[PDB]
Amino acid sequence: MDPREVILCKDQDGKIGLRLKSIDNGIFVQLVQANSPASLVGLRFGDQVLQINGENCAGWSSDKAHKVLKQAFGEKITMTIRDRPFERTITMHKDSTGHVGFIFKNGKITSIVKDSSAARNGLLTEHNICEINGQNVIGLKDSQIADILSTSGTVVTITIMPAF
Amino acid sequence: DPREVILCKDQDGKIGLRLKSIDNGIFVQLVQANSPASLVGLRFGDQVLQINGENCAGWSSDKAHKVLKQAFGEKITMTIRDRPFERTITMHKDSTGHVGFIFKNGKITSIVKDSSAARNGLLTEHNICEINGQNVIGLKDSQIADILSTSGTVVTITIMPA
Ligand SMILES: CC(C)[C@H](NC(=O)CSc1ccc(Cl)cc1)C(=O)O
Ligand SMILES: CC(C)[C@H](NC(=O)CSc1ccc(Cl)cc1)C(=O)O
Repeated sequence: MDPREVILCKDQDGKIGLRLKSIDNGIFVQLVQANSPASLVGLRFGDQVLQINGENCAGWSSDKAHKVLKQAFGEKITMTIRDRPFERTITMHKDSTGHVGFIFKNGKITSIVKDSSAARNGLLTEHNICEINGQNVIGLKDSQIADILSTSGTVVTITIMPAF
Repeated sequence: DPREVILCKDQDGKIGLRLKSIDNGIFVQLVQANSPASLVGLRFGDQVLQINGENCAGWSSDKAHKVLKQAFGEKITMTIRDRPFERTITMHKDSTGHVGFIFKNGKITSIVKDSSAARNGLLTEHNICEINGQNVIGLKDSQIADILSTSGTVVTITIMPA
């Protein structure tokens, strides 16, 4: 909730590696490209953008935010950021079959299995998986998320966020 | 961390709770003033994990309400997660006494350009839960405006997605 400032420099192709999305008259980070200027200043999926070059993003369309970034004079772009403000952590325990009890697609939880640790702990659907046991899984394929869950110990801590 | 709470039904057999199904969970939509619910610390936005040791996962609002109504005895147990969607934003009134938002039915509907609300990233389609620690769930819009108009310069609002 406490804002922080980041300075980006456009790469060789003139890009910062960011897709922004207008939600509820705010601006949120929808995509950070691996190894991008955005990635290197710590921008993450679900970050809220309060200011671009000291101008308020309030009520901006996705297009406007993107036009402002594209037209930005010179190499140096400032953003005022709230770090993943809607991020929440839930702890589950694997059952005798090694399952916590949820289905997901494209890193979004789609159903909760009856009588599972996910059910007991009130895990929610229409939430994106951000981290498993402190490991960032944004941008991983579903099979890679399953690989991490399958190799986990009994305790599974998942960081979630309401989906875009 | 969830907590377990014990409610004793009032003289009418009620706990003073309205529940809502969201994202295959169950959430507190209303806590009646001075109700058994109120007295064990339940608030708008609390998540209900268990009622009498049964998982609420995937229950309709109706089912949660039927289970509460059918509960035999003086004593109802719930497992509660404290307001997991709760977000607090601090704003400062401008020279005209405004923070810079419009709301309707306790729900923020627009952010005024160049306002404290704009600078602080206040969001629309969010319900106002508290103003400076005071609960405003169930208040009429004009009563919410009265509280904002009476506030000091510092306005801390607790919001939640609608
Ligand atoms: C992986 C765990 C979350 C496990 N759940 C599932 O296997 C169903 S979800 C899934 C979806 C796409 C792929 Cl590629 C792999 C798994 C559990 O409930 O513990
Ligand atoms: C009330 C505050 C939030 C103030 N905002 C407004 O005057 C516009 S919103 C409003 C809606 C319904 C009623 Cl009945 C009264 C006011 C501000 O921007 O500080």
